[PDB]
Amino acid sequence: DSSRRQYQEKYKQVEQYMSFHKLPADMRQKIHDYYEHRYQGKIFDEENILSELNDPLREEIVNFNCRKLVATMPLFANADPNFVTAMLSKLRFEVFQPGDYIIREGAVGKKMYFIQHGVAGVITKSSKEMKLTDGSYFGEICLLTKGRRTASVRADTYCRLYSLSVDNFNEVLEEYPMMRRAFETVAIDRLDRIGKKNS
Amino acid sequence: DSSRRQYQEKYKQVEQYMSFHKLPADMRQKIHDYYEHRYQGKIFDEENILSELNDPLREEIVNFNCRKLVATMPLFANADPNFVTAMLSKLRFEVFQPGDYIIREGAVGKKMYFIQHGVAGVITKSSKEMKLTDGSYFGEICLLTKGRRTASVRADTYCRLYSLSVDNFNEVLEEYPMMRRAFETVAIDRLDRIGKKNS
Amino acid sequence: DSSRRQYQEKYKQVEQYMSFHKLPADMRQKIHDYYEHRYQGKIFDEENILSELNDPLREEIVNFNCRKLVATMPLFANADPNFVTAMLSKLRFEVFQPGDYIIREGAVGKKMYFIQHGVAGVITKSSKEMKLTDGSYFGEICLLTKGRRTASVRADTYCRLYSLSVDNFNEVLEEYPMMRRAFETVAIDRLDRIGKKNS
Amino acid sequence: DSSRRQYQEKYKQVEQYMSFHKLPADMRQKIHDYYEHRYQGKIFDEENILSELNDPLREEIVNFNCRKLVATMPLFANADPNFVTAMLSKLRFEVFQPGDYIIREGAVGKKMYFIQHGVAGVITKSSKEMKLTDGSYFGEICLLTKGRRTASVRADTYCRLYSLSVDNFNEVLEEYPMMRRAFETVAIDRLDRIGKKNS
Ligand SMILES: Nc1ncnc2c1ncn2[C@@H]1O[C@@H]2COP(=O)(O)O[C@H]2[C@H]1O
Ligand SMILES: Nc1ncnc2c1ncn2[C@@H]1O[C@@H]2COP(=O)(O)O[C@H]2[C@H]1O
Ligand SMILES: Nc1ncnc2c1ncn2[C@@H]1O[C@@H]2COP(=O)(O)O[C@H]2[C@H]1O
Ligand SMILES: Nc1ncnc2c1ncn2[C@@H]1O[C@@H]2COP(=O)(O)O[C@H]2[C@H]1O
Repeated sequence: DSSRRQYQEKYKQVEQYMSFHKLPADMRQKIHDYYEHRYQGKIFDEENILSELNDPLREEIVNFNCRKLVATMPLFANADPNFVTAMLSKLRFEVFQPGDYIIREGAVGKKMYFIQHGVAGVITKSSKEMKLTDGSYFGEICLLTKGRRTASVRADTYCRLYSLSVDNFNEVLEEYPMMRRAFETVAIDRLDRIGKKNS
Repeated sequence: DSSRRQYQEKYKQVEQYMSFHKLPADMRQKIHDYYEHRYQGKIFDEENILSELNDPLREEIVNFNCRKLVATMPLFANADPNFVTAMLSKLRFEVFQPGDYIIREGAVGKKMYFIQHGVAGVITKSSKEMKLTDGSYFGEICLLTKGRRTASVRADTYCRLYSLSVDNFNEVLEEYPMMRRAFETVAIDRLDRIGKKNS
Repeated sequence: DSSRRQYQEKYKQVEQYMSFHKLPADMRQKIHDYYEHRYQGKIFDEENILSELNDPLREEIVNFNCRKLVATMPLFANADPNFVTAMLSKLRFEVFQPGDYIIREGAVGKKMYFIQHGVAGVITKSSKEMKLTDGSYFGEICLLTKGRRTASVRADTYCRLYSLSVDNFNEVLEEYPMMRRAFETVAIDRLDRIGKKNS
Repeated sequence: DSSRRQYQEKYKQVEQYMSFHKLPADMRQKIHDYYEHRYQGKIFDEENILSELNDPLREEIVNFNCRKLVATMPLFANADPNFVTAMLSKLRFEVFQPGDYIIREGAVGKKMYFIQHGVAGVITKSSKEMKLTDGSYFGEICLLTKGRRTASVRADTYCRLYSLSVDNFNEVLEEYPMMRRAFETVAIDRLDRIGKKNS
């Protein structure tokens, strides 16, 4: 409950910033919405608290909390639990609101994403609507190829996501090369399903 | 209003430091002036507050706040909004007082500047007074050439500025090479207007 | 005694996190146990406090506190006190609970360990039980060879340990090459005692 | 005066640490002495406070505070004021007590020192007593040659010092190569005065 306190003072700081910068009504709305969904009335130093513990405990926990994510994700579900653990360790949580552009075709990409809860759409130059849902991932292709985002990804609903930064994606994939081919294979299918080809 | 509180305690800390170091009257004046102009009676953790939000929101906002800057700047105004966004993300705000030397001819340079509000003068070995004003930029040439500051830049008024550090200038220019030629071209004109030439 | 205060509020933060994440009874138990053993009712900013001091003092102290460790460790005990000092400077303290897997055969390794108090067991594919105790070290082999953990290490009791990260192991071993051969030699004996061979 | 408060609570934290670690009487004495001399009853966040200001102001100030240091130091006194400014920017303050070993012959070196107030002695294998005093510097030779400390430096009195870390020494010397030869020359004389020779 110290945290249901922090929450309301932080959102008081937020409101101030908005005032000083004179942001428009529907933009203050947008930001207020996101806050509720992002923090849901509570704020605490997740990271700090895990830092006080050792690895074994840190790994039991992350494994427990991400239990449904691992289980509904063919790639994780069917993998070396240790790879899973490595991966889960480096995920950072994120929230997107409906109509947000998580990824823009063209852009340079430094992150990939795991869908916890939500629906998201894959768009190219008239590739129709391709939907990804819980236990799906996107944003891998860019990272592998070191070239540019091969399509745009828009949030169709509120999207609860876990993201993995490029350095982290590569550190882990250094340790588990077998798991690179796993990514690569689904990526060639994805590029094959839309009609693209890459070096 | 928590921030109109912080302000006055921070400037109380400042006054103490000055006392312990026995700084002269007109130097304490100079520092007091700058404080008022730099913070204008208020202090808050801009960065912190943007960190709690996601990218879409962070980008809407920075775009809104820098609206006049983008619009009065041929280079930004006539560019890929995404390049603009990339750029705006990495700008840090700065204040200079009249007669300050923002850049010294000769020096190694690690920053460039965008004039928000103010007037500034370009000086070389008898190149007269060349003035840059709102929606102008300077300090690019050094960064491009990786050699030394090609002229001095003095603040003729109070100058409100946004600066961009070298690593950031290059990260963005990696992503938008077309925009490098834009810089390069105005730079050759600038060196041509004063009579200099560089590898 | 400010620290016997901090302790109880921090463990209050811990309890909250557990609640919000709905961790199971024996896992909250496990975490509560570790806390007592790890901090033993008290928390203070060891690092912070050493940072205020200079090197000479920082070195006297670390030498004093690690007095029994150095003295019961053939490798340290019989070495250049300065090497010892360098080493001791970079050790970070850690606690493991009985049945924890400190190191997993196969894994990539970024740390090595010094046993202060406790017993630990070395396991391979039917290599029986090999026990290491106070003033022993393990996890060196991986670091030297830059290849993978050559066996698993499990905590048989509560284990009080000091660990040394790879960068630190190498920085020091750059300065004291003679001391590399010391490590290398015991490592070849260790690999010889279990029947393994490495490039 | 907020700072004459902080001081006494910090030294209360220090006392606690000592108790928990059961340090000997003359070692608690040694640490208490140093505290008085190092902070002299007051503590404040020098760095923090300079961070709020811009460069021009930051440079005026550091120049003012180090006025006697620059003026009694042939190397600084007779140099490009800008080089001086660059240098002064990166100095960190340090205190040593009588009989401390600031530098040990043999060791790898990552710092050099400027004597503000104090006396210090240069020792080799029977090179007698060579004393350096206010406006002198030492620890340069190592940094230049990238090899090892060429002699030991002991504090003969309480020594008030400013130190410059290797990266910083090189960054500045990149910008002012002329000033490298200045260092190099005095270094060859120093090695010539004791009878040593180096690649
Ligand atoms: N056929 C597909 N089905 C689902 N998702 C896709 C498909 N093709 C591309 N994507 C995703 O859209 C992402 C756009 O960014 P990336 O190129 O980094 O990675 C791309 C894929 O992860
Ligand atoms: N002809 C010009 N008109 C306006 N500004 C200039 C001109 N020439 C040089 N400058 C600016 O002065 C700056 C001095 O530092 P730089 O060499 O980094 O970059 C230089 C330019 O940005
Ligand atoms: N014969 C042995 N006796 C004791 N410890 C060992 C022996 N062989 C290996 N180990 C330790 O087990 C560790 C497993 O990880 P490393 O390969 O990094 O380093 C290994 C050694 O430090
Ligand atoms: N002849 C000398 N007179 C004064 N100081 C010296 C002399 N020779 C060496 N020193 C200092 O002692 C220092 C020992 O460490 P360094 O080799 O890094 O740098 C050395 C010099 O800065």
